Amino acid sequence: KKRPEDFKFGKILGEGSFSTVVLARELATSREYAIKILEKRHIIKENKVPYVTRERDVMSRLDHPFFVKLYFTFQDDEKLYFGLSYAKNGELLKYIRKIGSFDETCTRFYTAEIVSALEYLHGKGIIHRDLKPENILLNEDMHIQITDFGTAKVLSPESKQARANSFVGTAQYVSPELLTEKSACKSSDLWALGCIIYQLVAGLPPFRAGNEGLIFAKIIKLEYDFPEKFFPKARDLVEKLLVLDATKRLGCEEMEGYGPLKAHPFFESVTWENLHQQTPPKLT
Ligand SMILES: Nc1ncnc2c1ncn2[C@@H]1O[C@H](CO)[C@@H](O)[C@H]1O
Ligand SMILES: [Cl-]
Repeated sequence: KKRPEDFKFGKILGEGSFSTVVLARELATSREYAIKILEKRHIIKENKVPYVTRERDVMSRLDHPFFVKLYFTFQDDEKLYFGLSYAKNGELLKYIRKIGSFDETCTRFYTAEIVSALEYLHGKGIIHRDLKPENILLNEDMHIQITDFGTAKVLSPESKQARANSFVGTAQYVSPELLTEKSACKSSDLWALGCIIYQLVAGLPPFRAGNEGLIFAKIIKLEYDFPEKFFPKARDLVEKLLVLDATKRLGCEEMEGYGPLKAHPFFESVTWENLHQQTPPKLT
């Protein structure tokens, strides 16, 4: 069982409302980790214990190359520590902001990685519920590392559960069913995927406003438009994801899952096997 003194801490990598992520080196192994550190008094006082427990439980189930890995947890009297893989290149969002708009090859490659990751997650009966570029990190090789599982949901196989009732997410990416029916499903992540693909090409997500309520109003009306130049096959894909009826989104269980989604013409040139070993295209 590891202890804080087993590590040398370096720079702060980021701060959440209830956490601090610090780069660390484990002394006995020289391995680098991103350690997420939570102050127990704070999580207790602010009723965050279920989210911390959820993050550990969900991440403990994942072993796929496109996710941040949870290697260990420990605690001392004041803090809880999650030892995570270090995604050296940070948030996908950073690259969208700086470049403005990904070319078609880069859009296709990163979309394909996200699709592969969602296929794995949904095959385990897990809904992410907060998929967005800030939560898609990049490792040293520029492969994706999806993170932020405190708001994810393990659907129960015993009850063949399909819907989740907690109200979580981020306004720009939240699904219409969560807003109108008050539940999410695996397909809710496919709505977020559609928003992300749109954002990679257009530079901004499709439902956008300076107030969350204004965004909700547009989501539920499917009020969005495409910029005049938008890769046609990518537009077709987005139009097959941003569908109000969650049972009609390409990739969802009612549409027979990931096979038909991976068969979409936008992905004709993708080699799905060993995608995590392919050299990503350079982002320019
Ligand atoms: N495993 C990680 N590797 C690198 N940076 C991270 C990691 N986890 C979180 N962060 C950074 O810290 C912030 C707060 O969690 C994130 O938005 C991200 O920028
Ligand atoms: Cl930004």
